[PDB]
Amino acid sequence: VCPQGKYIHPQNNSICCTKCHKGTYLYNDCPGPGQDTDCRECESGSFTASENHLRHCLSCSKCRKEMGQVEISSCTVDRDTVCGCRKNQYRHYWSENLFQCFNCSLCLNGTVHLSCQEKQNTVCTCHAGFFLRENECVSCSN
Amino acid sequence: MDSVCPQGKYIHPQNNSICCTKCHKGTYLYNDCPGPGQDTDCRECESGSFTASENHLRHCLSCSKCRKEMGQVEISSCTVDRDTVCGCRKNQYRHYWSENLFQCFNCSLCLNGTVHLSCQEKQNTVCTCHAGFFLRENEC
Ligand SMILES: *c1cc(-c2cc3c(cc4n3C(=S)N(CCCN3CCOCC3)C4=O)s2)cc([N+](=O)[O-])c1
Repeated sequence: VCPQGKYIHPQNNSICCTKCHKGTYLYNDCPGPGQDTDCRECESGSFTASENHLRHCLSCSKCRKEMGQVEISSCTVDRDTVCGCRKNQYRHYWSENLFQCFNCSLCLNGTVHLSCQEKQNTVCTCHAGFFLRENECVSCSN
Repeated sequence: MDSVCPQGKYIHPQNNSICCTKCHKGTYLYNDCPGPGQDTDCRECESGSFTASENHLRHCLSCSKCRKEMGQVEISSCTVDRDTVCGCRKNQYRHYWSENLFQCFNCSLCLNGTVHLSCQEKQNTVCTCHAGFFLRENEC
């Protein structure tokens, strides 16, 4: 079929044009072998992520800010925005692909194991033989 | 805009206002492009070879070899538009000794107590001591 990186001409299923590039749409399909495809760039704010032959770019998506989000590199012809987590809170994907930043919990009096990190909250184990509970250090059933 | 050629094109080595589309990933520069309305010529990459992405690039890069010098296996084929990817066998956890060097290290059969965090591709198990001391550094 069209080898790597070429697609099938709709009009004539015997001609294979280059696929566009990230960032650009197809303004029109290349006229016959040998010929370039008209890839005109994305009107900001929009993108396409990849090889494609798309008649339009996909708009920028803003962050689902209900989840205490902030994006942290902007949407820009290849890149849809990346949102990620606000000044050292943590990225709880629930379920992906929504997620929220909960706040980073410092331990509820235990000894720090893992420090707070983009996939996981700080991780605790505890002071003075308390019964261990995620963050919390709760003595026992009480 | 602030640019030279636009998005998707390189400038010709020669006519410094020919621009040409870039070779796709999977494919190299067979020869640069004649003039502004014919495609650049891109041939597939040879087997056991691949290339980034947007290349105006003379050669493919050769595949990669997984380092058994750190407990790896190719977890997926190297094929033209993606490298050989490797990893640790199921399940060791993987330790990026500098993001680029990385090791295979085993999961813990729950050491010191019982299983908290199951262990996986990135990271080890985390357990908790059935004998509550209080993490001095790394023991109980
Ligand atoms: C896909 C494609 C690539 C790339 C290949 C190269 C990159 C940077 C350089 N290469 C090569 S092959 N190369 C040759 C050095 C040229 N010099 C000769 C002596 O005089 C000075 C110039 C580079 O400089 S990127 C890479 C990847 N990848 O993801 O790394 C994938």
